[PDB]
Amino acid sequence: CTSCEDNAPATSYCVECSEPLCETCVEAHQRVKYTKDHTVRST
Amino acid sequence: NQCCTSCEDNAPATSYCVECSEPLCETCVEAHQRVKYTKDHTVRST
Ligand SMILES: [Zn+2]
Ligand SMILES: [Zn+2]
Ligand SMILES: [Zn+2]
Ligand SMILES: [Zn+2]
Repeated sequence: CTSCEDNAPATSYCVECSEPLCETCVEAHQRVKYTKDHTVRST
Repeated sequence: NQCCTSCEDNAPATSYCVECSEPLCETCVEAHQRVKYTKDHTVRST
């Protein structure tokens, strides 16, 4: 995950951002209005 | 005094974001920091 510095494994991928995300950053992605409608897929 | 209206938690706003022009609760502030689009927003404690 390169959206945080928790050195956490990416367990998801956002299509629009083309970014792997950890579970914490997925939850943040869903809470922020600009990103809440992004297509986030489990990896 | 104010609720955060950027989530449905009916949580107290402790901050405001200049770029969003929105009061934010602690959970929303933390989320703001973890999303690349909002990470550099000017979030000010109230
Ligand atoms: Zn992360
Ligand atoms: Zn995204
Ligand atoms: Zn909130
Ligand atoms: Zn903002």
